[PDB]
Amino acid sequence: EKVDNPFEGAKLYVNPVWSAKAAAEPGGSAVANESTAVWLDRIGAIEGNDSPTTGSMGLRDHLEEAVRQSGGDPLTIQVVIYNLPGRDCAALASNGELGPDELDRYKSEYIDPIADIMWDFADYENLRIVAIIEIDSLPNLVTNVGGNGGTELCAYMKQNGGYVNGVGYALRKLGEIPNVYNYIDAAHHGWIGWDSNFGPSVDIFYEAANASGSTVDYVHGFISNTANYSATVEPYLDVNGTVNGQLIRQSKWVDWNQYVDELSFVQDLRQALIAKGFRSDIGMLIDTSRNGWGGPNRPTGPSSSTDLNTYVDESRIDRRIHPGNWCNQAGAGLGERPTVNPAPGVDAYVWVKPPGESDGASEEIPNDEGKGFDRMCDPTYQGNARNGNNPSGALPNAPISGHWFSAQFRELLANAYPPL
Ligand SMILES: OC[C@H]1O[C@@H](O[C@H]2[C@H](O)[C@@H](O)[C@H](O[C@H]3[C@H](O)[C@@H](O)[C@H](O[C@H]4[C@H](O)[C@@H](O)[C@H](O[C@H]5[C@H](O)[C@@H](O)[C@H](O[C@H]6[C@H](O)[C@@H](O)[C@H](O)O[C@@H]6CO)O[C@@H]5CO)O[C@@H]4CO)O[C@@H]3CO)O[C@@H]2CO)[C@H](O)[C@@H](O)[C@@H]1O
Ligand SMILES: [Ca+2]
Ligand SMILES: [Ca+2]
Repeated sequence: EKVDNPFEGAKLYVNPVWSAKAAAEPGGSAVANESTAVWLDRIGAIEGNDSPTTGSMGLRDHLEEAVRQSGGDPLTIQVVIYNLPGRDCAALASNGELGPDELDRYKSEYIDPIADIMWDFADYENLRIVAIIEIDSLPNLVTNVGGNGGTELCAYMKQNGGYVNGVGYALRKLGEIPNVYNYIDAAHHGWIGWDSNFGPSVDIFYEAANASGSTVDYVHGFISNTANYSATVEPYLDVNGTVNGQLIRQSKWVDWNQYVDELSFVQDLRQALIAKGFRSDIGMLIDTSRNGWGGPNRPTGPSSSTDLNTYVDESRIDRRIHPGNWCNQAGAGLGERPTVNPAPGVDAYVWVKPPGESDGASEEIPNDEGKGFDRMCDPTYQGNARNGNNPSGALPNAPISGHWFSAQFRELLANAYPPL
């Protein structure tokens, strides 16, 4: 009885807090009326906490605003559920208020108040809430537990079941509300595109969707590339091709990944999830907030080089040093503006990460948000095993994640693709 695609035939929520930050930058008004997801990055964000990350508006404030913006017609707001115990277990920049042993608090003091507020808007027949479920959680239990590269925190979150159970709890509590549409976070191709990562991620997604009373029927779909930078389509790169006595997969960039872009990845992931037992009508989202890679450095066509790494590096639109470079990526532009059913199996390209909000601080900054200094956000960081021991490629002088980052917004705007 819920629509096949919550984005189809609907106005899109404009977040007034984000809108005002965007319009305040030079040329910012050009994107100020784009739709961006509202993040519930802590318990305080539910009622409203007057914070750097979420301003003065609580959830009810946003949902009342969304109803106002709607004109009684279908309107879709995206709400990010992002507060698991031991949140961000393989990193530090977005560790949260709830520790690894605090599932009970997540349930009763985070999910339960959110579900209560959303139940109050269930009598608004034309309000559609897209709930985006726990970014950067379940794939950590596949890729960051094995010890050789992993973390003890992620290993613990696997053994105590906090991620799996927290997600399943959110899926049922929110999924049983008549106008709520759950999309599970599905990393991106640069994380789980590999043979050793792909199937085991499908497995854990399925595990989580059957935890805490949930079934696959509470899952409307999946989102990739949330708060990341991976190309939607790599027009001049074919992951299975050659140059010229060597495989594209042998390049430093591809590095034996099965995918070079998000689209081919979500399309394959969609088929595998269905075969695993997810509903056949599931739709994928791709977060295109920051994956445009436009401006004067965007390749105009395939390279003429017959050197493997040179062909790849000159042909690729994702201009990062390594696909594991996730923080405040230098040279990134705004991607495709939110669009309905842009491709087979894709419900929408969406702006979930709000452009201009930081991925993390480039130095130690004292905070009350539970966030530590993550060296992947330090421009001078020479890296580790997860990123091929490469420079971070992070932008200098970045503030705490979620805080406004003027330099990043300006660059993103300048490098928008397609051009504004
Ligand atoms: O403004 C709104 C709110 O923002 C919140 O902050 C966000 C923030 O914006 C965001 O940046 C962040 O999310 C990131 C995570 O913190 C981070 O840990 C994560 O890193 C991933 C990375 O995406 C991925 O590329 C990497 O892939 C690894 C993989 O694990 C590994 O298995 C694979 O191994 C293969 C080798 O590469 C290969 O050599 C060998 O042959 O095969 C191996 C396979 O067997 O290698 C790849 C490397 O490419 O994994 C890491 C994790 O380990 O990325 C996230 C972004 O995608 O945090 C927040 C949420 O996203 C604020 O907190 C909030 O206040 C605001 O409201
Ligand atoms: Ca659908
Ligand atoms: Ca190096």
